Amino acid sequence: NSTATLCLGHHAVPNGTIVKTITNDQIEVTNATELVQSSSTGGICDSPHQILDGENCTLIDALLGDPQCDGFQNKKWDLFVERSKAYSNCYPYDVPDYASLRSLVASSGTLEFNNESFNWTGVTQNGTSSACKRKSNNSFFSRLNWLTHLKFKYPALNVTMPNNEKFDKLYIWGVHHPGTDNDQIFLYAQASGRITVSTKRSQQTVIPNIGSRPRVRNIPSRISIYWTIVKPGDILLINSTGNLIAPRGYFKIRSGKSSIMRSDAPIGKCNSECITPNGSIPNDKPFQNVNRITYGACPRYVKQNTLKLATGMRNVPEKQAIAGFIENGWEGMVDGWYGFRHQNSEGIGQAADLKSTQAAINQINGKLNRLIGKTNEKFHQIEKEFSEVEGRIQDLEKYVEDTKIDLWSYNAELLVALENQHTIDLTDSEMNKLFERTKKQLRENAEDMGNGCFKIYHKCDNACIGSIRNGTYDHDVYRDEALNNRFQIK
Amino acid sequence: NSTATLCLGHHAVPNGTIVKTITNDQIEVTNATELVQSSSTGGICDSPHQILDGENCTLIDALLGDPQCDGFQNKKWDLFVERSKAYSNCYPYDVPDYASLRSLVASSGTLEFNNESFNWTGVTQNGTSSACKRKSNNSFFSRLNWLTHLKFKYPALNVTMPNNEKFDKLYIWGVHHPGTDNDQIFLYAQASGRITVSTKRSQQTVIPNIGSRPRVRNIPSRISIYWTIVKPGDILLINSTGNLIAPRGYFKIRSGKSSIMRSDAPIGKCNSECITPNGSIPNDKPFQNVNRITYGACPRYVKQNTLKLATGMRNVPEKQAIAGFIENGWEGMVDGWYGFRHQNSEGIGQAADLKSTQAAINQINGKLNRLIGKTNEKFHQIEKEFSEVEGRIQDLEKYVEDTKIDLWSYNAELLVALENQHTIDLTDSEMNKLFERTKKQLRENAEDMGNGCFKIYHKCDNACIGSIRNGTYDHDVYRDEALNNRFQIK
Amino acid sequence: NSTATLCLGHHAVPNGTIVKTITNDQIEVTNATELVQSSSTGGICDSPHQILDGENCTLIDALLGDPQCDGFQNKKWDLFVERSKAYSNCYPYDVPDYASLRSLVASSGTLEFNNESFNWTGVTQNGTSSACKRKSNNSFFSRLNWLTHLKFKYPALNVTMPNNEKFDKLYIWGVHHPGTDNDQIFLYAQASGRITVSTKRSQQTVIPNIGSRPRVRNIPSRISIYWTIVKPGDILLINSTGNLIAPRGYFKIRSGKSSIMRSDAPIGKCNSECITPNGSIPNDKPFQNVNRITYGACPRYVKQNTLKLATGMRNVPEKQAIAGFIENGWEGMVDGWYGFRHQNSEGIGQAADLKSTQAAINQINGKLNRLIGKTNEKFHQIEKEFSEVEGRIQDLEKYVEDTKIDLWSYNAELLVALENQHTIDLTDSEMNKLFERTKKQLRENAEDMGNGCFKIYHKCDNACIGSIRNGTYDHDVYRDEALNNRFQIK
Ligand SMILES: *[C@@H]1O[C@H](CO)[C@@H](O[C@@H]2O[C@H](CO)[C@@H](O[C@H]3O[C@H](CO)[C@@H](O)[C@H](O)[C@@H]3O)[C@H](O)[C@H]2NC(C)=O)[C@H](O)[C@H]1NC(C)=O
Ligand SMILES: *[C@@H]1O[C@H](CO)[C@@H](O[C@@H]2O[C@H](CO)[C@@H](O[C@H]3O[C@H](CO)[C@@H](O)[C@H](O)[C@@H]3O)[C@H](O)[C@H]2NC(C)=O)[C@H](O)[C@H]1NC(C)=O
Ligand SMILES: *[C@@H]1O[C@H](CO)[C@@H](O[C@@H]2O[C@H](CO)[C@@H](O[C@H]3O[C@H](CO)[C@@H](O)[C@H](O)[C@@H]3O)[C@H](O)[C@H]2NC(C)=O)[C@H](O)[C@H]1NC(C)=O
Ligand SMILES: *[C@@H]1O[C@H](CO)[C@@H](O[C@@H]2O[C@H](CO)[C@@H](O)[C@H](O)[C@H]2NC(C)=O)[C@H](O)[C@H]1NC(C)=O
Ligand SMILES: *[C@@H]1O[C@H](CO)[C@@H](O[C@@H]2O[C@H](CO)[C@@H](O)[C@H](O)[C@H]2NC(C)=O)[C@H](O)[C@H]1NC(C)=O
Ligand SMILES: *[C@@H]1O[C@H](CO)[C@@H](O[C@@H]2O[C@H](CO)[C@@H](O)[C@H](O)[C@H]2NC(C)=O)[C@H](O)[C@H]1NC(C)=O
Ligand SMILES: CC(=O)N[C@H]1[C@H]([C@H](O)[C@H](O)CO)O[C@@](O)(C(=O)O)C[C@@H]1O
Ligand SMILES: CC(=O)N[C@H]1[C@H]([C@H](O)[C@H](O)CO)O[C@@](O)(C(=O)O)C[C@@H]1O
Ligand SMILES: CC(=O)N[C@H]1[C@H]([C@H](O)[C@H](O)CO)O[C@@](O)(C(=O)O)C[C@@H]1O
Ligand SMILES: *[C@@H]1O[C@H](CO)[C@@H](O)[C@H](O)[C@H]1NC(C)=O
Ligand SMILES: *[C@@H]1O[C@H](CO)[C@@H](O)[C@H](O)[C@H]1NC(C)=O
Ligand SMILES: *[C@@H]1O[C@H](CO)[C@@H](O)[C@H](O)[C@H]1NC(C)=O
Ligand SMILES: *[C@@H]1O[C@H](CO)[C@@H](O)[C@H](O)[C@H]1NC(C)=O
Ligand SMILES: *[C@@H]1O[C@H](CO)[C@@H](O)[C@H](O)[C@H]1NC(C)=O
Ligand SMILES: *[C@@H]1O[C@H](CO)[C@@H](O)[C@H](O)[C@H]1NC(C)=O
Ligand SMILES: *[C@@H]1O[C@H](CO)[C@@H](O)[C@H](O)[C@H]1NC(C)=O
Ligand SMILES: *[C@@H]1O[C@H](CO)[C@@H](O)[C@H](O)[C@H]1NC(C)=O
Ligand SMILES: *[C@@H]1O[C@H](CO)[C@@H](O)[C@H](O)[C@H]1NC(C)=O
Ligand SMILES: *[C@@H]1O[C@H](CO)[C@@H](O)[C@H](O)[C@H]1NC(C)=O
Ligand SMILES: *[C@@H]1O[C@H](CO)[C@@H](O)[C@H](O)[C@H]1NC(C)=O
Ligand SMILES: *[C@@H]1O[C@H](CO)[C@@H](O)[C@H](O)[C@H]1NC(C)=O
Ligand SMILES: *[C@@H]1O[C@H](CO)[C@@H](O)[C@H](O)[C@H]1NC(C)=O
Ligand SMILES: *[C@@H]1O[C@H](CO)[C@@H](O)[C@H](O)[C@H]1NC(C)=O
Ligand SMILES: *[C@@H]1O[C@H](CO)[C@@H](O)[C@H](O)[C@H]1NC(C)=O
Ligand SMILES: *[C@H]1O[C@H](CO)[C@@H](O)[C@H](O)[C@H]1NC(C)=O
Ligand SMILES: *[C@H]1O[C@H](CO)[C@@H](O)[C@H](O)[C@H]1NC(C)=O
Ligand SMILES: *[C@H]1O[C@H](CO)[C@@H](O)[C@H](O)[C@H]1NC(C)=O
Repeated sequence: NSTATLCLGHHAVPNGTIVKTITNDQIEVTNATELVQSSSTGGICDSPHQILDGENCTLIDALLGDPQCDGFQNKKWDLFVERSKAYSNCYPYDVPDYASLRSLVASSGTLEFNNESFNWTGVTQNGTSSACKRKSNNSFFSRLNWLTHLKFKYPALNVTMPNNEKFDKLYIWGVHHPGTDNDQIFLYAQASGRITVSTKRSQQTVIPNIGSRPRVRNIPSRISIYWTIVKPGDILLINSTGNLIAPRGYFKIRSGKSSIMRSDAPIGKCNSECITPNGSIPNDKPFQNVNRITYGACPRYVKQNTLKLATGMRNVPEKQAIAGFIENGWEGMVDGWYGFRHQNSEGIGQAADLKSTQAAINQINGKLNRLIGKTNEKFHQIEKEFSEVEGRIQDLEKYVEDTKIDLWSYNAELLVALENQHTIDLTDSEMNKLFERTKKQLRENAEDMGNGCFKIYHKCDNACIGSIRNGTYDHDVYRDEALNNRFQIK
Repeated sequence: NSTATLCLGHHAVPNGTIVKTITNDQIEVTNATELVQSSSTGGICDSPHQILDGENCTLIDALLGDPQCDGFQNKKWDLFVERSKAYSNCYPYDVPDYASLRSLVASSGTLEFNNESFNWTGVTQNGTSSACKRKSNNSFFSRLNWLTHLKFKYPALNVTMPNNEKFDKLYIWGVHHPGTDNDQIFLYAQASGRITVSTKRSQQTVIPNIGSRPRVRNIPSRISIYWTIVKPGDILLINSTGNLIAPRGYFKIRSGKSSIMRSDAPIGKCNSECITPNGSIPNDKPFQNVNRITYGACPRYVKQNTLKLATGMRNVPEKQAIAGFIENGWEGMVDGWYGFRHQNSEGIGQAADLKSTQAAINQINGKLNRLIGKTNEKFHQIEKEFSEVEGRIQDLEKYVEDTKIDLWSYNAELLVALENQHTIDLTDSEMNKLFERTKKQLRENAEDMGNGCFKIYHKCDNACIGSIRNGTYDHDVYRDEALNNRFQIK
Repeated sequence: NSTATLCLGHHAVPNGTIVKTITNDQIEVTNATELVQSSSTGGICDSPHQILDGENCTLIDALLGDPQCDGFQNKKWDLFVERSKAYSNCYPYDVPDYASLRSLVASSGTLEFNNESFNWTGVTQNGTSSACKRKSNNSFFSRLNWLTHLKFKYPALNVTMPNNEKFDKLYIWGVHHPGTDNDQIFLYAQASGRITVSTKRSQQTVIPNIGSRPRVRNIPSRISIYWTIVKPGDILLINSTGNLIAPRGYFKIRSGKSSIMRSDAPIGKCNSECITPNGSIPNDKPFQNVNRITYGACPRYVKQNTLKLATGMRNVPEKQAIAGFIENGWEGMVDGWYGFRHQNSEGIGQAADLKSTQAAINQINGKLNRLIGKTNEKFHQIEKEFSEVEGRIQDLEKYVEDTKIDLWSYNAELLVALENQHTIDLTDSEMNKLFERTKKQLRENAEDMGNGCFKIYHKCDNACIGSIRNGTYDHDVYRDEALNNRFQIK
């Protein structure tokens, strides 16, 4: 009696969460949020990127014009999606440096094709095959022109096509490798010889090679596919005596943000910025462990499957006389993070301190604002999965990606530890600041009891306590009473 | 009266600057410095690196010996500068893997060439062309030897050149692809056949291919360029029946720090360690946003166009009775960063505290010393801009560089935030330390007024105040007076 | 007299060590530990990885079956070690893209070979050479079959081998380039023609090229080596009229963690997880400066040759009346890190504080636990040293590795500075916490003397001092005595 107690404290919750800081591998805090995205819907959203589902067609099949890919003519995409079920159903072919032609067409993002009138005087055009049926008739790749002899003559071709446009032209062409010498004569009326396709700045010479390969869709022959880009002011020149699978025109070649992805995920009617082979994923979080292959505004790939960011202070159980924050949280404090408990003539009371609570909350919201909803866009990259063994180039592609992921995984680990340490520090600091400013108000009218509470040595009723909480307490009013109570022989 | 006031404080400035810390996206400090270099002079300084301006010549034109490049013979460089205006003016040629030959010669850093006496018995040497004029006469690449028939015979060449030196030899040679069968016979007196250039450890076979290409400087033929490196103790062997553009000797191949850069920046008479395509840039700062392409001791390329490093404390306006540092800076404090203000019998005074001021300044200068003027040198790297579409290899080169820049940009962002937080912390700490040590000196002779000031409960004249500032105040001298004043019923 | 002194302090050592923090380039602490591994034993331990020492054989020589490599047949490895002394001693050969075949076999980790019965009707099998002696007889590569004419006929080969297995088959084969037209006829009875090796998904055509190369072990001819991987359900088809160096079967191709390393280090009977070309190195430390080439659970390569992690507090000399921690350490404090010194009626004493000491030690041990003995495994990577000049691909391989090392070296530098700052902070904090809690116990019975000591204003014998140290001091017992002593006119 003749005194009061005023304790400073902070909240605690019954269901806290464990995070990592620089000081502690495990510390329980009142709340945290997940920074690694680990699930996908399992579908690729068809918005807001332009998606082209290849269905049974690879990009290269759609480029050459396999009959089952006729519906793709002239289409564009942000992301071309190639399915594992895709298969070729025309004349058997290969592309030396297939991966590069696939990449450059994918990045260009368009199959726009402009027909041109090549002068094929002296040969038969439009060769077809039972291996490439279009609406039940023998046919061929839509964008290619199989030239054969005319009246058992195949005169030497020396054919030109100038580029008088303001843009580049991509030409796709081929060399036919017949199964037998019989086929060579039947088709071209003479022995095979080289093909040379040239411009002012480039030349490619290819040798047709007669011979049986293992039959594919019953065909032992092959076509090998080549490409040439022709600049404005340059000229395509084609020089051949046979075996030429000629271009019917050129593809536009564009630059932009298009790419290609291998995925079996279904395409859905929905909207998501970040695409992975597993499906679209939300991009609120800064990191993700779903797939290293991404397109769009995506979280960065890391190895961790969880990284928890503290969003509240240390969670400290309440010890079973009122008491302050020293080794003690207040589970009953539910309208603030920090506050006051008092005992005086009028009872025992609690009040939240708004300023300290808001100071902590604002700083935590600040770091969430830097980390949440801030992903950056990436588009065409490098391949990261491989179906064939290749050696040196693939070794480098894999090492580049491994290197990158380990460096990001490190950054993520350090960032979360540093941020969590800072959160513990800033929330501890708001408690300490509140205690110190209360101490300063009280001057010589109170003593520190060592448990986060002051013994106030004068009668201090509810309004008096309120004056301390509100920062309007006038210590001079009570000093005489308090000094007498403090410094009395007992 | 019978008392004095002593306030602890810190300076403030009218023109502060905004920086970023871990706690605050924006906090005003008294001063900061820029860590991202964003401008260039626009010229490449000719010192201290040895610069070779290619003018109208590419490195490869200078290597082969295009007549307009004769002035480059045998020159060395640290940095070869290739101009966008550069053009070839000799026989039209291509180099399979041009980029690699360009790179290896660039990195070697020398065009030193040693003539050798090949045994070309039975052929005519020194073929020339109107397409390659030297001083108005028909000529040819200086370092190459166009062999043609002698008396309508071209006997099979089987020619040797041993390397009996202690160093490697770089041989440059070529294959002529004539426009027509008429030219083939006119030049070599027989049908074309393969060329084989070999050593004990390597072999290259190349097939001349007759045919018209689009005319370049009125020439429908082409030369294709190849290279062979011959080790000490090995032997070059050249085997041909025509179409051989022979070497006249070898290039020295060196190892060191040389490179090549594409730039149109003028070369100036000045001295700068760091070269970019935009010109030389100062290298005081740790980061730069001028160009990802660099040579020499250069700041690291980042995406940010500014990163401000705090070089002073938080800048806090002065509130409109003297008062201390609590929510309050002192704009009138101009000879120190921290200090004392007092009110006593003799007036109101101010003095700077040297120790605390110097402690902060020394620590800030320390971090400037780690960050300023400490760039590291890089020399030949990878190419980072491309004039042609290529696919896989280029995709990887671009991804490697993008990856690197994003990781450095992250490091830069975190470093500056961490350093700035530390600067705010260390400057706040010097203020708090000064307050605490003053508190300790005063013992029971003063009370904390809560605004960064002490109420000293005894007469404390100028010399008394000085004794506190100087750390020589003897509290026992005044304790009796002070205790009487403090603990008095009023 | 009628008073006592109680000082709070921390230990100091005569032999401290210099570390780097964020605040200080150099600060002496009581102890530190090295985080960069800089030495090796100089031997490669034969455990726990399966080591295969190539001795005089390269992997490719062991693959083809050079007689000196017969002992390697069918062996497996985790790490194949190639020696600089290794040399070929059979028919001279080259491998276009040698580096890739070396890499893919190295990564597969097995030389397991299954013989198959090819139908070589109409030719002579098992050609041998004096250039490839096996037990003093003319012989040839064990895994290859040199086919020559039979009765001066070499009928066109068109030979099949289906893959009816559940795994992939690696075929190694070759093309013989004879020195002269005489050898061509002597061996194959007709002019040279192309070789085509194909599957349903691939084709390779190679042209034998007759001509003398510089003699190697007295042989001017060459064999060029090729490879083909055949999938389950696919078929190998070989088509040739001569010059075929045929496969005798296939290699198993596996996937796993195998690699290859160039080293001259001796192999020892010992156990070490981390292998470098310099020898095995311990992997307790997180970083190493021994070699960028590593295999196994290894520290990460950095440029620094030392990084010292503080494992104790700031080391502060003792100043030459007892005194506390303010600018002063206690070299005589050897059974604790923090403690108490007192002066009372019964003498001058010292005692360690266990709690504070253990708190610091536990946190330091925690960070050691994150950093020590926690390396991660890497296996087959990219090559990092090169014996030949190559240009573009090598430039990229080198730049990737340089980039990686600089980023890790940065991470290491920042990590150690941050950790050391945290250690200084946490150890400083334990001292400050101990002082503050002692202050709180003492209430109004003591004053802070400003040197880390309290003047206790009552008789405080050994048991009284112990009660303070033990946290059981009851300030109310002594308050009357203390207040009288404190507030007395003198
Ligand atoms: C070189 O050898 C090849 C493999 O032995 C061979 O290919 C095979 O040819 C046979 C016979 O033409 C094909 O068998 C087909 O036989 C009947 C004929 O009416 C067809 O109706 C069937 O569809 C049946 O498949 C094989 O399919 C074929 N095998 C492979 C792997 O392609 C070549 O013919 C040989 N080349 C030469 C020039 O002789
Ligand atoms: C294959 O076709 C080529 C393109 O049509 C052709 O090249 C062209 O040849 C003509 C005629 O020689 C050149 O025209 C030149 O005509 C007069 C002749 O006196 C010259 O004075 C002029 O300079 C004029 O240019 C073209 O310049 C040339 N076109 C190109 C694109 O190179 C080849 O000649 C043909 N090849 C064969 C073997 O017939
Ligand atoms: C093309 O030129 C080559 C280099 O001059 C040449 O190779 C050289 O051939 C000679 C003679 O055969 C070899 O000399 C050998 O002479 C005696 C003959 O009994 C041997 O016992 C010795 O071992 C001695 O070496 C050279 O070794 C050889 N030089 C090289 C560098 O390989 C070719 O023969 C020529 N090719 C043609 C088709 O003529
Ligand atoms: C490229 O075109 C030229 C010109 O048409 C071809 O040259 C003719 O080839 C025929 C058939 O081999 C010869 O009989 C003529 O004598 C050639 N004409 C001229 C004007 O030289 C040439 O063969 C073609 N080249 C290729 C590789 O197909
Ligand atoms: C490499 O040089 C050898 C030796 O000079 C050439 O071989 C001669 O070639 C001529 C012309 O074709 C033949 O008539 C001779 O019979 C060959 N001589 C010998 C000793 O074999 C060979 O042709 C050259 N090779 C190449 C690819 O040019
Ligand atoms: C691949 O094998 C086929 C079939 O055996 C070869 O074709 C024969 O080649 C001979 C010799 O040149 C000719 O006389 C026959 O007329 C061909 N037979 C048939 C059925 O066409 C062919 O030459 C081989 N190809 C290669 C590149 O070696
Ligand atoms: C362009 C052309 O001639 N196409 C014809 C081919 C080829 O002559 C041979 O297949 C070449 O080997 O033969 C067919 O029987 C076929 O297989 O469909 C009919 C087709 O019209
Ligand atoms: C080495 C040689 O023979 N050079 C001569 C060439 C070539 O014979 C043809 O250009 C080959 O196509 O012809 C010229 O008229 C020329 O164009 O300058 C004269 C020159 O001396
Ligand atoms: C497969 C074969 O025929 N091997 C024979 C070779 C070759 O005929 C020529 O070396 C080819 O140039 O010649 C030998 O004298 C030799 O050099 O060892 C004997 C050997 O049995
Ligand atoms: C925990 O923190 C997150 C992020 O600020 C917030 O959205 C959520 O409401 C909080 N949860 C609780 C139970 O307070
Ligand atoms: C793709 O091919 C499969 C298998 O032939 C067929 O059943 C399916 O209808 C095809 N899909 C499309 C879209 O053409
Ligand atoms: C096609 O090329 C031939 C060359 O043999 C030429 O003579 C003819 O005029 C060209 N045809 C047309 C329609 O221009
Ligand atoms: C995504 O697909 C990859 C590759 O197939 C797989 O490893 C991973 O488990 C998948 N992740 C999720 C969340 O579906
Ligand atoms: C605000 O201050 C006044 C001072 O008279 C005090 O009585 C009142 O209770 C305070 N309000 C609160 C909500 O604490
Ligand atoms: C601000 O800081 C920089 C770096 O220390 C210093 O060079 C400059 O003089 C300072 N400017 C002012 C106005 O104090
Ligand atoms: C480069 O070529 C241009 C265009 O022909 C010419 O005007 C200029 O003088 C040349 N410069 C040099 C240095 O030869
Ligand atoms: C040049 O080579 C021929 C080979 O046909 C040789 O006979 C002659 O001696 C050589 N000439 C000289 C000058 O050594
Ligand atoms: C430097 O040149 C690059 C590439 O042309 C350009 O993007 C950039 O704006 C330039 N920077 C400056 C400061 O001139
Ligand atoms: C230094 O200390 C003495 C103590 O007598 C004091 O009087 C003097 O004013 C002090 N000097 C300064 C510059 O404060
Ligand atoms: C120093 O620290 C290391 C790592 O904790 C420890 O192993 C060693 O015993 C310590 N050395 C001394 C002299 O205390
Ligand atoms: C390797 O070759 C050298 C040199 O001929 C020989 O002395 C040594 O015994 C060989 N070693 C083995 C293991 O065969
Ligand atoms: C080998 O191939 C020939 C083709 O000429 C074939 O006729 C023969 O039956 C085959 N031999 C065996 C043993 O199967
Ligand atoms: C390891 O070997 C490398 C490469 O030869 C050498 O540079 C380095 O000094 C070696 N390090 C040690 C500790 O032996
Ligand atoms: C523990 O506390 C008791 C309190 O009576 C004290 O007397 C004793 O000396 C303390 N023990 C130590 C080791 O300080
Ligand atoms: C094929 O070419 C012929 C010329 O022989 C042309 O009339 C026809 O329209 C072409 N068919 C196409 C492009 O589908
Ligand atoms: C060209 O070669 C001839 C030999 O026919 C020689 O005499 C002359 O000096 C050479 N000219 C050069 C290298 O400029
Ligand atoms: C070589 O082939 C013959 C068939 O001519 C066979 O009998 C013999 O066993 C073979 N020798 C080997 C595989 O060592």
